[PDB]
Amino acid sequence: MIQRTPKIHVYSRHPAENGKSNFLNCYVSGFHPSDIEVDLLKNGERIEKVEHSDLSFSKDWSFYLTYYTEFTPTEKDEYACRVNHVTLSQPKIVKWDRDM
Repeated sequence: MIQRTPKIHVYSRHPAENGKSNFLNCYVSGFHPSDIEVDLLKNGERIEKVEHSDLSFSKDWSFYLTYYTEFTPTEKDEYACRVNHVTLSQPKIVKWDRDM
């Protein structure tokens, strides 16, 4: 302890329009311990030049932060967020689904 599994939400900054630049965000929250590794993926390949907000902490939401990258969505390309953390037995991959 203390252990709490991350909760992962993947979203674009703006409603997505194919061919219009935007930001893909991966918001990871609710986790303990604070040590975490987060990648953003394009068709399964790691995107380089991903940034993230500073780690924050809430007494209610535990640790949280957001990883993000500029991107241009298309009909054809798959975007996802991959999270590694001590609570997870293997990396957890959450696909961006703009229709959620």
